[PDB]
Parts: sequence; structure tokens; C-alpha cells
Amino acid sequence: VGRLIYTAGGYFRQSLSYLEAYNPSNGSWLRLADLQVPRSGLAGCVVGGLLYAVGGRNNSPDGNTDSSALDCYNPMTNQWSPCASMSVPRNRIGVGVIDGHIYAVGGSHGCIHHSSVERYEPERDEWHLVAPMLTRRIGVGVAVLNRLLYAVGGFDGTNRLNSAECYYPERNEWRMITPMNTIRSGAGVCVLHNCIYAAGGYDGQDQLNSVERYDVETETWTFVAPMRHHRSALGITVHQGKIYVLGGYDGHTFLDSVECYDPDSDTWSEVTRMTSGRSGVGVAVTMEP
Ligand SMILES: Cc1cc(C)c(C)c(S(=O)(=O)N(CC(=O)O)c2cccc(-n3ncc(C(=O)O)c3C3CC3)c2)c1C
Repeated sequence: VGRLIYTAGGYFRQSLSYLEAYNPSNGSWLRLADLQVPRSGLAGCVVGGLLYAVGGRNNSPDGNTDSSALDCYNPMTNQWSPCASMSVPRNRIGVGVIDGHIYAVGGSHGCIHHSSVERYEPERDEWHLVAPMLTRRIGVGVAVLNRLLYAVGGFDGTNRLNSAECYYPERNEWRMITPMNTIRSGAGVCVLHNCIYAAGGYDGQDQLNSVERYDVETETWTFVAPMRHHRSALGITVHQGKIYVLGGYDGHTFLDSVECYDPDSDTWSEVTRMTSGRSGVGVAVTMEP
């Protein structure tokens, strides 16, 4: 009990510093301490009850600064603190956590499309590079299942991708997995039960409402019910056995919609709206502040 869905950063006209937290048990939103630097295209994660904001970019009227930053929010103090920075700026990043360590995957720095990957150790406050992906990927979706890390879709500098790959930590090695049925860049990627879900994204022509899941045992991708709204650059997380998708861009509007997927019924419902429409947020779940 007592866990909230935290959304950090995002973009609407410029990158945003908002940190807001949604309580599924009562429908309420809380506005919390702003990020120290506005950022969109970041990712969020939680280790040890602390919320981390990783990478992104400050897209402002005065220009664009890609972020190498790692910042930590403590709900017990409602305070952000800087951590050690990554080796390189990473906008449009994906992150996953394996056994208490944060993996920062891919992303962009200006016209550079990264294949590099690095791993953060919170107890030592240090980053170190690990093996790079087989493919350069920006707008990559990342999730962890059974202590294996998956990098899904994205854009390699020339094409949006249906490909995906898995990192095997004990071998420090990446291997391709079955490609998705749909090209997806800027999708929401998460884990639920024994599958990696990829929701939404941009296929090179339209923002998508389709959702597909990779069963790590059978190596197949299967479509599930589509979202009500097409969305790219959506936030995503899992909480109490359901997927939540937050915001994004539908080709017309920066959405405030939050939808929730129930795997038992294979249906999506609208559960709340964010306080303002935005895309490119980081999202994670931890205890209330
Ligand atoms: C529409 C729009 C306009 C602006 C100015 C911004 C900042 C944004 S954003 O904040 O959410 N965003 C950060 C950024 O683009 O710098 C951002 C965040 C995550 C992923 C991506 N991503 N990666 C590759 C591709 C691709 O098209 O293949 C995309 C697009 C989402 C499909 C982008 C948005 C949407």
C-alpha cells in the first residue's frame, strides 16, 4: 500500500520541470518539488525507494541542451539531489534496473545516435560503460524481466526500427530477439507477467495506438487490445498488475490522457487526466511523499 505513479519532466512548448504523482487508490494528483533543470526525453526509475531522473534534454526558447544528468528524488524529504553524471548526454533515452543497478541505454546527443550503454551503482555513486547494443537506438524502449534487459525499437539515424535485443548481464553481451510486428520509435515499453509490452510509438508515418507483447519463453510478439489514443513519446509504468500510459503526442495534441490496461480482460480504460498535456515524461512508482 501507499505507492504512487510519479511523472517527471516532459514537454509542452518547452521542456518542463514538473514532478507530479498520481494515487490510483483515490484519483488524486500531487504537485511535488520541481526538477532542478527542465527536461523532456528522460526516463525515470526507482531503486531503494528513491526516484531517479535520467538523461533527456532541456528544449527551451534559448536552445537545446542534451542531458548527461542523473538526479535523485527522495519522497521522504520532497527534495532532488544530483548524482554522478553519465559518460555522455542521452536524450530520448531508455532505462532499466537490474538488481539495484540502473542501465542507461542508447539515446541521442545532437546528431549522434548512441549504441552505448552504461550502468550506475547507487552505493558507490558511479557509472561505468558496459557492452554497447548491436544497433544504435534513440527513442528506445527498455524494460527488465527475469534479470534480463530488453531494448525495443527506436530510430538508428536512418530508419525507425521494429528490431529488439536483449542484454545478458553475466555475459556482458547483447543478442537480437524476434522483431516486433510494427516499427515503433518513442513507444512505451514495460514488463507485465512474462511479457515485454510495447505500446504506441511512431512508425515513420503515424503515431500508433497498437500494443504488442513479447513472451520471453515463446519468443513471439502478439497484439493485445489497442489503446484508445494513438500516442508517441508516452510515459508508461506498471502498478498492481496493470499498465498505465501517460500523455504523449497523438499527431494533433500533447495528451493529458492516462489509460490503464487490465490484462485479465484485455481492455484499456481512461483512469485520470494529467494536470496538463505533455509528452516525453519519465515515469516510475514508489512510496508516497
Ligand atoms: C512531437 C514532439 C516535439 C518536441 C519538440 C519534443 C521535445 C517532443 S518529446 O519531448 O516528447 N521528445 C524529446 C525530443 O524529441 O527531444 C521525445 C521523447 C521520447 C522519444 C522521442 N523520439 N525518439 C525518436 C522518435 C522518432 O520520431 O523516431 C521520437 C518521437 C516520439 C516519436 C522524442 C515531441 C514528442
